[PDB]
Amino acid sequence: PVCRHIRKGLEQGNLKKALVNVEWNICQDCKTDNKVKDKAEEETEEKPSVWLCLKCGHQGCGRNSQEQHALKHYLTPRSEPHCLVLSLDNWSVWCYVCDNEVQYCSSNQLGQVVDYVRKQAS
Ligand SMILES: [Zn+2]
Ligand SMILES: [Zn+2]
Ligand SMILES: [Zn+2]
Repeated sequence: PVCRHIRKGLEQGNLKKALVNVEWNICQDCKTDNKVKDKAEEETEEKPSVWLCLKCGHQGCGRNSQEQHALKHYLTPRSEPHCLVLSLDNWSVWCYVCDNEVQYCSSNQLGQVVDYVRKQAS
């Protein structure tokens, strides 16, 4: 019928707090990578896909990046799955644990939040 990992991958409460002064379309995990000096290699001026964890508001870069930090975040061993990311590109949802693209509606929390987060980033 739908994905049932909604709550498992979407946590509205911590979303609100994350998106407050969050950076939009900016994989924060790129920025928080103090290891390197660049975190944005101006010579290439990259703009990868940006997937936002619907679970915590962690913004990562998807497949179109070298790091694919969004997936690293999924592959991160943790108690909650955080397996829901929405694309700031096509506004799709990806559920890593479903391993497909998720669809939602107006009564579905995922849709509600995507709508909300879209209002955030808008
Ligand atoms: Zn990144
Ligand atoms: Zn997360
Ligand atoms: Zn799912």
